[PDB]
Amino acid sequence: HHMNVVFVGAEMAPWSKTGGLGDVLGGLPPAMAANGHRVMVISPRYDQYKDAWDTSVVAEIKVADRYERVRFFHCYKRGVDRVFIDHPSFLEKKDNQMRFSLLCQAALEAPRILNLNNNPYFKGTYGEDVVFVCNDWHTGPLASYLKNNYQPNGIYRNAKVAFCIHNISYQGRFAFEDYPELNLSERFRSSFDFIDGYDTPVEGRKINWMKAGILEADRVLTVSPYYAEELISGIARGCELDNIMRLTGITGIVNGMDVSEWDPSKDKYITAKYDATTAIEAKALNKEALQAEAGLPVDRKIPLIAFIGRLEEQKGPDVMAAAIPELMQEDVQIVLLGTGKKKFEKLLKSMEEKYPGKVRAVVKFNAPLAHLIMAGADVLAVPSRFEPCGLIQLQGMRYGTPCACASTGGLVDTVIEGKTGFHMGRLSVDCKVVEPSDVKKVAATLKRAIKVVGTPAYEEMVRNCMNQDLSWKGPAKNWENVLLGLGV
Repeated sequence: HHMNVVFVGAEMAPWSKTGGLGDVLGGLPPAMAANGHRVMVISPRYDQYKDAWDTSVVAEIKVADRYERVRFFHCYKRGVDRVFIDHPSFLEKKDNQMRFSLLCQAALEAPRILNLNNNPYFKGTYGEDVVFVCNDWHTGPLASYLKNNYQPNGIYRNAKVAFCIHNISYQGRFAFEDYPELNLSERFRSSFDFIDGYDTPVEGRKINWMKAGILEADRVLTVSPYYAEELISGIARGCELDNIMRLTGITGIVNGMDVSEWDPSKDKYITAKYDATTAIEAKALNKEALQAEAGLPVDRKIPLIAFIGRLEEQKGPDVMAAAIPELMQEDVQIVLLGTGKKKFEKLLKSMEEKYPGKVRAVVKFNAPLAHLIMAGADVLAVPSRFEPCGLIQLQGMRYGTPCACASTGGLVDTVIEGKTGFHMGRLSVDCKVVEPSDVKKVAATLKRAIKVVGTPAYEEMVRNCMNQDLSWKGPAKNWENVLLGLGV
């Protein structure tokens, strides 16, 4: 009931973040520290972090053949031992495999070779009764290293690794010849061993870090229970793949969210701040600011739909694009915000040119415009092909923006029909195609949604979205339970 938890990952908010990996390692650890657990978080050191200080400790790392010197940097924040791994590989201005062999390996050193006394309830070295939590493919090998170098020599013999899937898209697939360079024994190859692109003209044998992580761990997790059930069922498409393997007993837990970065009553990028009681009036003001900034007609009576996402197949921008003409029979505005694959940037931009004064694609990275979007939109459209958990819909609800979303993964868990958003049904997993029947669903659900905007019932929805606890308090008790089931 009083465990040492060590999280490892390639990202760590606020220091580093791109997807929901950063977010999770930002907020979940402290929430577990608040519950009376000693909690560390190791991730690389990509820049010279102001708040992070040199601890003078060093291990030397066996990667390929090059012996490598890493420095440990520290930072005790929100009841959390936050540890960064220093090396010129990370400090940048195939090589990716060396970088993260570094991370995995170092992470195995920090629980033993560091004196951390900052905590009023725990002292000195973390020890060897550790629960490791590995996040994404970048830390897949950790369990293997631990079995390779520590458990035969009688170290960490009680320990347990849990492995968490944040997104099945990126698996760490490497040429199989490169295996030796992990300096892991032969008994662990078969865990990495992978047939990529089966029965397609680019079928090739590969080393797969995510697969290693999953097979070698004592407990496998992902970021949503429905998605767990999607994976256990073999709906498991990473888009540019099928199934991976026969997954089993995977446990899903819905992510919380950084409720301080995203907080309509304190946000500083938006025109009007608010809570549930003042949301209707303030969102109207944000909506008119937003119309102004997007060069669309400024009018609060026009319902405004927003898409915000990486322009990748996963998030269905092509499906979003296809539905615009249908939606354009209605009196609505659409604002899209994302970057990625240019054939998509090209699609949305063509959509702006065809319907000016009605559609605005902002292909650009713009954190501040995203808050404004979130505060001013009436509906957020999330036509995803797959969605492990999602952050966008959580962010929406936090800002009282209900979500019209595809019925997959985390969206099924977090978005309730008629209470906090509208389900479109499940879209075709066949990423390359845009099924016309899917285009039909998306437009239909968006027509329902906007037809509700303005009615009193819509305002209840807004209130519903804003009354939810979307912090980590609730999810952290779910994690705690899973980690306690692990014996140690």
